[PDB]
Amino acid sequence: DVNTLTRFVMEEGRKARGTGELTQLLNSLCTAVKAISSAVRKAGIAHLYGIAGVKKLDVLSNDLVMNMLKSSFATCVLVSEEDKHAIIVEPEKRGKYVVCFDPLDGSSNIDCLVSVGTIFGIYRKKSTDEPSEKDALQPGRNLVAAGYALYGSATMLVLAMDCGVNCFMLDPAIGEFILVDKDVKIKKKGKIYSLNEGYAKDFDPAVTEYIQRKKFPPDNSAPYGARYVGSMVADVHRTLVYGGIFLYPANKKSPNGKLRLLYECNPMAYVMEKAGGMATTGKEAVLDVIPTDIHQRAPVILGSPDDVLEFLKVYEKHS
Amino acid sequence: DVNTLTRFVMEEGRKARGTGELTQLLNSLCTAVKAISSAVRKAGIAHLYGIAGKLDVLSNDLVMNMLKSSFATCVLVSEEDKHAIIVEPEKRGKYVVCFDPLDGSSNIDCLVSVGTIFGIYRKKSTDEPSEKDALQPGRNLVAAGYALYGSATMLVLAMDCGVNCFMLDPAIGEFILVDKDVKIKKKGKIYSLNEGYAKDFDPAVTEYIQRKKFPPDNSAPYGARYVGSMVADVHRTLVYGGIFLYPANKKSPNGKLRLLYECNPMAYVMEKAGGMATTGKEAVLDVIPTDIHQRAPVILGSPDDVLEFLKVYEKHS
Amino acid sequence: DVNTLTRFVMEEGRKARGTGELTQLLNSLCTAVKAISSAVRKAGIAHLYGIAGKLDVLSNDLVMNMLKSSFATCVLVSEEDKHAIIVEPEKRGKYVVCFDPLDGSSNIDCLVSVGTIFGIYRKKSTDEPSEKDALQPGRNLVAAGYALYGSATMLVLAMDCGVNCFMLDPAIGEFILVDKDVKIKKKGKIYSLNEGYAKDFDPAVTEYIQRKKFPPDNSAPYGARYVGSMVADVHRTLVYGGIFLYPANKKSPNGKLRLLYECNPMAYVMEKAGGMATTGKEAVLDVIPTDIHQRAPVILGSPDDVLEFLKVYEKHS
Amino acid sequence: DVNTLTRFVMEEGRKARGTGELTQLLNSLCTAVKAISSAVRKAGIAHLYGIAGVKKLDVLSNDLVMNMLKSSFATCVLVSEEDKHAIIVEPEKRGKYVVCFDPLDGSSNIDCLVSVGTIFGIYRKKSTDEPSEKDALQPGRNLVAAGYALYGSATMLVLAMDCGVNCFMLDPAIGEFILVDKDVKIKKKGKIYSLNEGYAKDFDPAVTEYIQRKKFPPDNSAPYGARYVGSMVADVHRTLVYGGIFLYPANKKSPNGKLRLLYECNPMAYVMEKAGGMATTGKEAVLDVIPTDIHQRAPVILGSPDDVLEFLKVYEKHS
Ligand SMILES: O=C(Nc1ncc(Br)s1)NS(=O)(=O)c1csc2ccccc12
Ligand SMILES: O=C(Nc1ncc(Br)s1)NS(=O)(=O)c1csc2ccccc12
Ligand SMILES: O=C(Nc1ncc(Br)s1)NS(=O)(=O)c1csc2ccccc12
Ligand SMILES: O=C(Nc1ncc(Br)s1)NS(=O)(=O)c1csc2ccccc12
Repeated sequence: DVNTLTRFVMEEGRKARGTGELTQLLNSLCTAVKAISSAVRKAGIAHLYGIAGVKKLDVLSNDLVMNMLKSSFATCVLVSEEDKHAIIVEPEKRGKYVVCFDPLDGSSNIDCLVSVGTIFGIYRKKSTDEPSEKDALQPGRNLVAAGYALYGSATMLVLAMDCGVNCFMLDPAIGEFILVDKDVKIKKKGKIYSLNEGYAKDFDPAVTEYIQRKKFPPDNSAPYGARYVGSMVADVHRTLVYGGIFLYPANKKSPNGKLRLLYECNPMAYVMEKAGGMATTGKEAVLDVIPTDIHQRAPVILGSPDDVLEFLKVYEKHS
Repeated sequence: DVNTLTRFVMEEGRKARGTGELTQLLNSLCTAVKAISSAVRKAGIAHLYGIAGKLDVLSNDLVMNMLKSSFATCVLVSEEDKHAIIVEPEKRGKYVVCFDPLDGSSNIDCLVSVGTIFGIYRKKSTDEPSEKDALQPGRNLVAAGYALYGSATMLVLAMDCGVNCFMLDPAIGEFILVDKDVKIKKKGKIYSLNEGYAKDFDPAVTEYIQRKKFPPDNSAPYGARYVGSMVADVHRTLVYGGIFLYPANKKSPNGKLRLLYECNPMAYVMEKAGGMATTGKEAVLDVIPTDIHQRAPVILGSPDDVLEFLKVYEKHS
Repeated sequence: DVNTLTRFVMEEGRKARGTGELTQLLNSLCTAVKAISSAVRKAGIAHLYGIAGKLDVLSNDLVMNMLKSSFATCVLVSEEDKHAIIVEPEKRGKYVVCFDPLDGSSNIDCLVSVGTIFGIYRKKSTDEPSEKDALQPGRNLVAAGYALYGSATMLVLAMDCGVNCFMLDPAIGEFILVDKDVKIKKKGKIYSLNEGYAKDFDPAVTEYIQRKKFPPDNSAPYGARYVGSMVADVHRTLVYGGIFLYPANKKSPNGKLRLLYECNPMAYVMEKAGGMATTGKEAVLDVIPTDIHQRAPVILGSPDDVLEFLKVYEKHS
Repeated sequence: DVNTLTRFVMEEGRKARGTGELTQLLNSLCTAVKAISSAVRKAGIAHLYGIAGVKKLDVLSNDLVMNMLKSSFATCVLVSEEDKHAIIVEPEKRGKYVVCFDPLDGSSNIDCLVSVGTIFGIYRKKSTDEPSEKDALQPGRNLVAAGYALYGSATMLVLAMDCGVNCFMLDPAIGEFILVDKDVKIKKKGKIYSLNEGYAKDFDPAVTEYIQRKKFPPDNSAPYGARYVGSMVADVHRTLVYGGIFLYPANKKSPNGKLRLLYECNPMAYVMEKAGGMATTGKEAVLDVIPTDIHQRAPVILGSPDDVLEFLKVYEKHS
């Protein structure tokens, strides 16, 4: 039987007898994602180039997510890559969830039409205090749902919850996210490694040795292939689909890495763990880091568990 | 003034007082590309999954049928077809087209960018049309380019007048001219290759990549990007500058990419944009092919980067 | 604040603390309507005409399959099906839906506006569901409305909270709330019927129409409009006011339009918008049906217009 | 073999060894029609209603046709329902054709989502004078091409030339007009009449009798059906497809009718004649009226020849 994202979530919600607020949030998020997809694919660009005689994509994407979530009546605190401070939803619109998101990840290189994406993580507000930026400082372990929209060769929404990870393809003919992969699990071990090797001169010695083993295996196994889109959503999604390992690790110049914990590392860590994968900073699971700043950075190494465990073996060798 | 692909080509064609055949070919190709884009973005996927109760093959059929019915072609070479396709006599025209209808589709399971690559030749021999008509060096190309099905769909068209970039507006199904007479940066800051073959690299590639990571002149190291889909990687090289490499390795001793419908079209785009494209030993466009699916090593991109690689290549004889 | 169909319905349902079954129903039907709109606008027609080398039946399949799989329905009555469809046991919910999946499609050859009409009832007994559950008077309707596939696609939804109009935005596949809690004009200036059947008119219809063309009170004559597709004509009546008639005559004592999935949903929309809908003898919503495909006369629209017609009808006993 | 509008016109042009200017014009007009269709179907309406936190359609349609034709390098004089004076294309953009068009016919009732359309008629400039409004004052007999786009349940472009009338369906998934009905001809006699009978009180006596014969045939044969969308392009297209008669006739209050000769009546008259139908004012062929004002009105009666002849017989009975 055919299934859609909204029908799927409604069915899960009715099973669990939830109030519907999470369903309202996710449906609102999906409307935003469809509007982002339409703009990213450049519908209406003819009008910008004078066919009859405004916002940058990252600003528009942020406004779409912000406005659809504010008006969902399901959220109270919103953290965006785009905004220095947490956004507090006005009282008459307040609901129970905190949402951290990157509305258009990878858009810095969108001039070359690289895949881009939207990343989100949804938390339940934990106290009855007046909503504040502190409501977003939860460890990823507290996530209620997380995932990403990938605006690639097609548009796909990957949604992770306690019930697992499910993948929905946007059918642009009808504007519906169609369930096409149910309860997906990552391969126990992959054959692809993904990181920016151009910065090898700055690598931590453990990263240098680990990548060297992928290219020059000590036994007679085949060396790993390399892929690095440079857009986190594309690279993580390939890691999910094909297995393997993705790294944006710490080094001496960047002791906490470069990617943002709240709306890049944690949601992808959560997707990976719900798919049977792993996500580490090198020192601990990404989902166990307790944040102190909504824009703080974190190292991240994630993907197939055998690959992440092997990296942890090499990392500990240099510790 | 706004411009579209078809209007651009008609205006160029009328200035040169051509017969119109190339315009008919390219307009037919653009129709196929729009249908490929629609399928790649999964329009109608709900019907496959039961709402009412093969992509590379479809892409090949769209290009083949649209090019056959244009009356502008006589010989068609596709990555999907073991032998050259000979257009039936009543539909025969003067052009030969080599193409990859959906380049990179082996990894489309992960929604990697994909694309269509094409190169267009005038039939040069007066013999009955056959597979040998597609065996001309890339230097003979009349037009070449690619459609990139990325975050948006863009058609890059290279001709003697230069390189022009057209964005597909899906709201109206029109390719809009957005970048005119494009030129690649003289030198870039990104290198692109599958470093997983580092064990098999010849010493020239090994040294060149080492120079990118550990620059001898204390300059900033290059960043690395490798999508693994040639159209995406080459299009980034065009837009941002830098260098793309797919050298030979033990699995691919004559290289991996196909000369006729991957290396030559991209090499032609690069050269028309003021860039370079070499096998290491010679310009890609000077290779005289003997087999329609033969492979070639390729290094291409910004001229200062390709020249720097060639200096390293010369150091190793 | 922007609003969409699914979000609007979820919010009403949560206020009323409903179980969610009606929302699952309406969301599934919306998915079907978007697939119907896409096919009606001929998306993909190039493939039927050979680029790579039924509509009313497809529409029925879309509605049937989305409602069956909604887990919200148990009995489905369609203009397309001789008997009621009984939803298979594991998929059963409490609602009965009568619908016309592509009303007006007999004239779709000329691209006349077409539409989907629906009315939703609660199951009548806890017995095994059967066709008898569809034999309720329109007064029992829980929700009703229509999608109009016109110059744009619009879904009109009537419930106890009133009538709301949602425009399909094809760029994102979302129904946008654009007209809230609509009320029809008290009196219009347009009458709508097939005057080609004047020879068969009941004398009251003849007299009423004469008053529209030759007003006794020296007011302006009404304009005439008759698309011949019920959804288009009824939607114009809602938006602009006036009167729509498909009345009984001596040859068709019960009219031509179907009571369960044409007249009742439109009468319910009309009454929720402050208009009226009569057979001439009684309110459409008060007819108790005995056959799921039975016909009904219908006169509907602005209250002053319908009351004026009813006064003429009473004049002729 | 599949055929599209642009491919069809290129092939006719190459056969006849034309210069290509008419093809550039028609291709430019097609681009405008696709943009009008997208706006008429309300693509992007979510943005007007606040999804992220402007012109009327008839104004936008006029700007689209005007700008695409100006920039086609194929035109010198443009007459539009929207503009009091003819537009004279600036010298650097001038071509040889004069175009009269109604960019969005029927839009007065678009609030109720009635079918609307674009009507066009194309003339060759006849004089060697500097271009002026006078170049648009040619009788419809001089038309080089004419037709219309109907934005109905689907979008269709009907194109009439000397080779006949051809119908192209817009496939929105790919933005191409697909040839679906070749060399179309109207029925010799139909069963539907089309006019606003609400104004019967003001009818010319000939119109009153003809309509009386349709509803009460003297031979007791079956009456005609009635249809009147009130949007000229919708009513005329149904007349072409199903046969019958469409009337917007003269009366004493409107002795020249109300529809406009240059960009409504002539193009529809030209399509009808190329399809083997008829189009009369009552007194003369629509295509033979020599206009003196670019916005002058004409009565029009058109459709199946046997139906138009019967109207003309009744019209003459009433001298
Ligand atoms: O949505 C609902 N209930 C509904 N009742 C009627 C309709 Br219709 S949906 N609950 S929830 O929003 O909390 C929710 C959405 S997924 C999920 C998974 C586990 C637990 C709860 C949830
Ligand atoms: O298209 C035409 N002629 C036309 N006449 C009327 C119309 Br309308 S198009 N010629 S061509 O096909 O050879 C062509 C297409 S780009 C280009 C660039 C250089 C030389 C020739 C060409
Ligand atoms: O949908 C729900 N409740 C929901 N809970 C959570 C989510 Br999320 S939706 N109830 S209902 O289906 O009966 C319904 C839909 S409109 C309407 C109007 C009046 C009464 C009931 C209804
Ligand atoms: O377009 C062309 N010639 C072309 N050359 C190359 C290409 Br490619 S098209 N001629 S025309 O514009 O005058 C034209 C368009 S339909 C038609 C019908 C009859 C006579 C002329 C025409």
